Amino acid sequence: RFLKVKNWETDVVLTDTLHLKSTLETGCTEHICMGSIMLPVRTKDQLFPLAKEFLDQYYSSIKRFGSKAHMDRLEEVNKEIESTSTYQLKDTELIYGAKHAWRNASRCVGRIQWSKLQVFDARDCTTAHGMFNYICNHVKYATNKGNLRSAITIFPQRTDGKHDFRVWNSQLIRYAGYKQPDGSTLGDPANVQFTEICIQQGWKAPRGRFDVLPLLLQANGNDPELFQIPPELVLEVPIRHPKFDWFKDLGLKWYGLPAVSNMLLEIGGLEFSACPFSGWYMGTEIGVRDYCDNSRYNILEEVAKKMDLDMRKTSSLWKDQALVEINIAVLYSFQSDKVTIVDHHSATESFIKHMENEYRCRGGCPADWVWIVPPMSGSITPVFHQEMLNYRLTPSFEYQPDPWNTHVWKG
Amino acid sequence: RFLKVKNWETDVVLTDTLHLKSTLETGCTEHICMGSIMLPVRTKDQLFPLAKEFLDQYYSSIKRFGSKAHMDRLEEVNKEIESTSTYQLKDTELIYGAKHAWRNASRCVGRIQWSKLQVFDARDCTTAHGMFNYICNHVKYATNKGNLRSAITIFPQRTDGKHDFRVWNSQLIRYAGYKQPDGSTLGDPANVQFTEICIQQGWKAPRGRFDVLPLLLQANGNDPELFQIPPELVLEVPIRHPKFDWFKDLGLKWYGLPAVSNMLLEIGGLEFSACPFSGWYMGTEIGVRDYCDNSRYNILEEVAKKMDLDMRKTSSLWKDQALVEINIAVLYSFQSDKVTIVDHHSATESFIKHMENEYRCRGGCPADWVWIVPPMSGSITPVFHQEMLNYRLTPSFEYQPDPWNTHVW
Ligand code: HEM
Ligand code: HEM
Ligand SMILES: Cc1cc(N)nc2cc(-c3ccc(CN)cc3)ccc12
Ligand SMILES: Cc1cc(N)nc2cc(-c3ccc(CN)cc3)ccc12
Ligand SMILES: C[C@H](O)[C@H](O)[C@H]1CNc2nc(N)[nH]c(=O)c2N1
Ligand SMILES: C[C@H](O)[C@H](O)[C@H]1CNc2nc(N)[nH]c(=O)c2N1
Ligand SMILES: [Zn+2]
Repeated sequence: RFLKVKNWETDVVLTDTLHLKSTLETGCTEHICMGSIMLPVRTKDQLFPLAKEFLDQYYSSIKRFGSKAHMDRLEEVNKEIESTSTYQLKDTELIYGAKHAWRNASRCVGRIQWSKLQVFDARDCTTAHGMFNYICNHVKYATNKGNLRSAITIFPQRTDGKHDFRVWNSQLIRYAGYKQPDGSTLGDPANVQFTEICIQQGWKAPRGRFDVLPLLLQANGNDPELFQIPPELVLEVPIRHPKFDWFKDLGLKWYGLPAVSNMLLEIGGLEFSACPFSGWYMGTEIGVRDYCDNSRYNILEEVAKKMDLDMRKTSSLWKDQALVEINIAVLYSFQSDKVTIVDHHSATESFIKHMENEYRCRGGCPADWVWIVPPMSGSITPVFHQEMLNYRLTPSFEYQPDPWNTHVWKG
Repeated sequence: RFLKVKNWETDVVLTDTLHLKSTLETGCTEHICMGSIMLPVRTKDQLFPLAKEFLDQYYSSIKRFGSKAHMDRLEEVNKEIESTSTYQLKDTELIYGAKHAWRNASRCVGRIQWSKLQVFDARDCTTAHGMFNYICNHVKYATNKGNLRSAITIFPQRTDGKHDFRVWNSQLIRYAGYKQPDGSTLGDPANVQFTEICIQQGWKAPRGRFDVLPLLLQANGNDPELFQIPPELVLEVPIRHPKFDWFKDLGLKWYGLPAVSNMLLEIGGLEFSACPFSGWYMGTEIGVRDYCDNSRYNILEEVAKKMDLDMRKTSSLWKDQALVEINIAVLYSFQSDKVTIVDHHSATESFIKHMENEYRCRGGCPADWVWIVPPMSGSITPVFHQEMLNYRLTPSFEYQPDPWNTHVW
């Protein structure tokens, strides 16, 4: 079976055959679409078919399918599974797996860059202190004095689910959030629950609006431990506006390195529960969502006030006007400080080129429209008019439950 | 299988049971989601269960499920179908069916108004001249001197596919589009082929930027006919900006009445191929899409120029800045001229409330996130953070082929 997608701005029609290689499920059925739903101990029984499928893909990509090297590897992995109940990936396989997990990430608009991923092998790690060291080196490498470089650090795979490696932070660098007695929130409302866990684990909180959170790191199923990232490793950018001199007086800043640390990397049935990865920001992530979401810093009001906008009726679009200015400031600040950032126009344009390239050389590109279209100015970016097919390929990044909900405490 | 939807800005959770009523299909499977795809002659057999399903929901809605009246009507339609190979809706059923087709339109953000629909029964129409008359009356009623009122006009149902009633226009009111020898396009580019069909069918084009297109009306399957809508029925709004005086110099205006005329209304298995319906605009439909789409009026660059913005790099967000000002102007203009319009903030907020209402009194609300979220400022509107379930309920509005691709001329 063949499937078609149309760009309605350009009438370009592309043909998807890659969706045939899809195994996992979407959540949708013939009678319902769950396209906008945010989120819709493995045995040797089901593991070798997963391993075989991966190795078949791996050896196809290196043009050695059916070779002796391929057949021996399959033999080797098989024996290791019946004997040890799991198996170990070779370095080459790990690197391939991590890159393709990104390549397959249907919600990621930045995938033109997928083949340029620095992979750090941390599978020899054994303790939280070792985790801290590996993560510090990731941050230094990735940050590169403002010239950001994509990277991922991969900690040991799950075994019996009782000895998981986890990074308890949702991102390596994030600001604290504090609920005040009067109901107000200081800092980042998104991080209030995590901030509280940290504080309980012994963190002494500065209680400011932009405090970098400590790392809470769990090795081999043990209780997590607290570590402070050296401040010299945490690159930050003061937010100012190119025409509005009062904007700096809002006292806003943000960190340069987006590094998500709570997802799970699946490769050939193996599960890597600690695998922090990082790239660079698209401006709207900070300027639209981080700053202007009602449930975050929510600075629309103060910015609209200082612009002296008609905030009485919404049909004055004061909200819309402030939003643009805030996003102008974020991009201006990052560029002025020579910290890698990309605007949503550039990024979406790149994605369309990526996607077309992928349809031609790969037979498709799974893509989640709901997530790919930017949170402002949707239809003046070229992905808005682009039809997309969403399906799940492996290797993949998956969601996993927050560890504090599942962890068995040692004491 | 009793599904939940969460709002991530408020933690409000709603439970959907209405989806289990759904009949038709979405285009998705467990292995693929087609949620962003734009577009994914009935026998005696298929007709009677369809009629039964409809009459069942109708008599439940008036709390007379399992009544003599119910069973009698059921038997009456049953006999008429066996006999005539089709059937006719009672007036009350027709009004119910039309209101619920709107109610079920998962892509429509304006559905909080769904039960205040004025239904004009035009099933006695026989000619294009008659169609023109019914359509002029619709337009005048809907427009109401700027105080817009929702309305639908329903022409005779399909019979054998050879006697279809069709409005060939996509909307009752739309501006012409002409391609220049120079290369570009004057007027509305989306309407370039239709503007040509009209001329190709006999229209005399003034070749302006805002020429109201003629109606092309097809009755009983005959060749369609051109009719000019009386200009005093076409309410238009001159577009000016509340702070930029040079804005008027652009020479922009739009029409007040959005009236879509190329869809198909399905009730109880019956197919109404001509059923123009109208409401009032959400501001972004004109200012974001109509004015700023690249394959439309595409005036973004011209506007930014006049604002002296830095158009050298995309990261100046000059497009975004212009986009907002244009949309401020559209709203300002309509509001100034007392022509009904709604901004995307109030409309999306209205929709969340409608959702709340539907989950409470009905058990759910089919909704297509990809279309409900406005084309600008998405995440600062409350629908962005609202999970939605999309499924197809009947009665419904459906797409149908363009007539010129079908009509045996
Ligand atoms: C290099 C520049 C990159 C840019 C500009 C970028 C941009 C984005 C954006 C804007 C999102 C939506 C997230 C949100 O709105 O909160 C996203 C999602 C995502 N990104 Fe990328 N990204 C980049 C690199 C990477 C890398 C290096 C990886 C992994 C190695 C990655 C993996 C993902 C995944 C898995 C998602 C989906 C998250 C989910 O399913 O919820 N990205 N990206
Ligand atoms: C009264 C004010 C109304 C408002 C503000 C409104 C708003 C909207 C908007 C913004 C769209 C998206 C269309 C686009 O982006 O091109 C839409 C779609 C739609 N509207 Fe409404 N609408 C209104 C009334 C109505 C009425 C009266 C009907 C029918 C009786 C209707 C039926 C539909 C349908 C069927 C679609 C989508 C068709 C599809 O592709 O499935 N609307 N509406
Ligand atoms: C590597 C990378 C770069 C970037 N600019 N944004 C990301 C954003 C995410 C991301 C962030 C948040 C969420 C859920 N709110 C889902 C995915 C993950 C990775 C990213
Ligand atoms: C009645 C009404 C009012 C309004 N403001 N917009 C509409 C927009 C539509 C519409 C327009 C186009 C399409 C297909 N692109 C689907 C639906 C239909 C009816 C509308
Ligand atoms: C390809 C994509 O589905 C297409 O551009 C859709 C997306 N969302 C939309 N949403 C609305 N409201 N109206 C539209 O015309 C579209 N177009
Ligand atoms: C409910 C809805 O799916 C949710 O708000 C999504 C919508 N699209 C998104 N798109 C991106 N890029 N990031 C997000 O966090 C979200 N949130
Ligand atoms: Zn779907």
